[PDB]
Amino acid sequence: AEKDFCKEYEKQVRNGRLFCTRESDPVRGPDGRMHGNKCALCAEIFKRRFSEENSKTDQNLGKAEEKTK
Repeated sequence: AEKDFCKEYEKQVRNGRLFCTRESDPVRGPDGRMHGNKCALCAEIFKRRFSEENSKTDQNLGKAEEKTK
């Protein structure tokens, strides 16, 4: 369950980003899952989720007020 691994990684998020933990088990994922580290997998979720959710899945939110308005 990477979601749970990245769930706890959410709690470790440093500087608005999630920093991989000493525990980095390789797995295949868009960015490589753990290729460079499990953080990449979790960050992969944030990149896709946050980009999609923050934009293209929430009416832009933030810009559709004075950018996309």
